[PDB]
Amino acid sequence: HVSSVRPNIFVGRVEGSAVYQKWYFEVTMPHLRIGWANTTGYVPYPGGGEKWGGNGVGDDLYSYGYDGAFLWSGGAKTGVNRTHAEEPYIRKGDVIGCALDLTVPIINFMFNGVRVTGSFTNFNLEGMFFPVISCSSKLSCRFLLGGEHGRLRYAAPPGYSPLVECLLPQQILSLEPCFCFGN
Ligand code: NA
Repeated sequence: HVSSVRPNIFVGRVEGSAVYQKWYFEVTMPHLRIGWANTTGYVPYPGGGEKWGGNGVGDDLYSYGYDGAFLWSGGAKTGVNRTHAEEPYIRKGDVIGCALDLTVPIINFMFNGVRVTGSFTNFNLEGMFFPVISCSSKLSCRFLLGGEHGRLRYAAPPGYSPLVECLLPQQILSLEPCFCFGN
């Protein structure tokens, strides 16, 4: 009953770049986790090609999730302060903010425009990061990427870009050296 979705959006670290290294998106509306997954979590598949090594965001070593009450990575959960005392920790109308600063690196979360006290730091930067929701049946959640792809309810943090700006052109020489493809 638990599925994961991502848009076809991948961001990655450019050594020493001061532009488009910080990304923000929101999610709005049983299991529900939101965050970022890194493509290092993909593993070889017998026939050939690769499959995702985990079930949902936060269950493998290379994804980083938040369910309203806990931070998740590598299948471990870390309690944070919460807006609802009991499950469901994320309710209809609530809006989850999710932020990735590749220069630190650090991943932060927000609940209804309030910063979550808890973050992911010092994580692997090889490969690329994509936004992800892991949801059970009977839940319908939407990525808010900015622009006409889902209006953000909150201002992106200072220095951060909505993911819809992945559609803007950048010069190739300014996008290297990068770590998106595995050293
Ligand atoms: Na890249």
